[PDB]
Amino acid sequence: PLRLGHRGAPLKAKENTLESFRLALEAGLDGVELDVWPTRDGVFAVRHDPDTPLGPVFQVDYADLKAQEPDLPRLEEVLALKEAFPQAVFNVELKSFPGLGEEAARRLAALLRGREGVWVSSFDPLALLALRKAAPGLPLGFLMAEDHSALLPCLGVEAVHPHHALVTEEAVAGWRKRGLFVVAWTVNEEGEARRLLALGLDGLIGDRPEVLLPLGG
Amino acid sequence: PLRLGHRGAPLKAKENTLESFRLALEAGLDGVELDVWPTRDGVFAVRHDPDTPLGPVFQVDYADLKAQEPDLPRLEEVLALKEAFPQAVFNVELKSFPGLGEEAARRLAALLRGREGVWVSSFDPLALLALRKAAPGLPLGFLMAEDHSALLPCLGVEAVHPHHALVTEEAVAGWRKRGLFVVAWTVNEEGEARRLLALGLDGLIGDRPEVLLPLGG
Repeated sequence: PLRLGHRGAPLKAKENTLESFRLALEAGLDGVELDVWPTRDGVFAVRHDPDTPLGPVFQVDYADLKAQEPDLPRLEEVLALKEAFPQAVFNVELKSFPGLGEEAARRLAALLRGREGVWVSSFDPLALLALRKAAPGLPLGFLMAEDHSALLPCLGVEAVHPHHALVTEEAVAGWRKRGLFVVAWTVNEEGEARRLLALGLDGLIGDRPEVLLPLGG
Repeated sequence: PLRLGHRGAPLKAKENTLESFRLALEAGLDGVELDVWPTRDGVFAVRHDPDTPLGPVFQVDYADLKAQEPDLPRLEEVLALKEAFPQAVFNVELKSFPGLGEEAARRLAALLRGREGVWVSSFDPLALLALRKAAPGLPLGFLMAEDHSALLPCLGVEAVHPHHALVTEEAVAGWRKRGLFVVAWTVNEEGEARRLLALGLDGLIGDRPEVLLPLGG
């Protein structure tokens, strides 16, 4: 299964920073998950929190956020790591300012046109619908904090990204019936990691590379 | 078709206030639409904006919001108007702090248990799924700002509430095929109101009672 670094390797370097992503890949992980929010000027800032010292991300220009936060990456810079790690995959989680999700989705779709080794996930069903319409060939995943599997038949997604607590033998059987790729999060314990892999999951997103590395055989 | 006052009669009294709702009903409208956000202490405050002088609604207790905003109603007070207008219906729009929608939905479901003359609408598919699971007998509507009809087959809703700009003969034909109740918003012009009714819509939510009153024959 895919061993993915949550925001890179968050315990080795600050989460969602270029250094973190690089360290996660140097550790031997198959890829990384990264959080993005659109800035006022349409740049996808790589960070988890939508609130900044200058206000919400969508109300601030990237250059201003960068002056305030010098280590704040923009999406293209993280994806550029594929040059050093050609086999690495990137899971971009598009974070919606619900109601602003569709517009952000259309902007992200255009940016990722024809890009390989990347798939986008989101907790926002509306953003996923917009993404699929704007970029039919872009792989997508539906993030779920609670079991909202009922929406899967209406979403154009190749994967489901359930919180690990939602992963049970019966839930997995349901996702398999639909031929979905299952990636759990956020797995930082060996015990839980082995419970999930025993169920046949296709990927795990976690904060500790050491826990994920030995998984898969 | 149902003639519904958007936030009451917003041009006769301040929107989303008891006076506004009362005036809308006294004008002869069939019902009213009201916006609600959950407070820190689980009260459903009736107001459209989530930001207040004291911070976002979910981070402030109702009593504090009320001291700051004396005319701010709580859901039960608006629904209480059914005592004076026994035939009036109430469309409660549950506004989600996306990610907090499911919890708010479960709280609202419990509050509206067995209540008649009320249906809940929301732009949040996740909130609607939670509402339907928590209160199987509560009528629901899916609000759409963009055409997200693809989700209807996976939602447990009796109505679809499309922005009037999404209402076309073909879109309506699709909603009818699914036996859905169609309520458009926000209609404040006679021309648009008549275009929509000519398509056979079941309800209209608008800011002007005078425009809605003559509709239906």
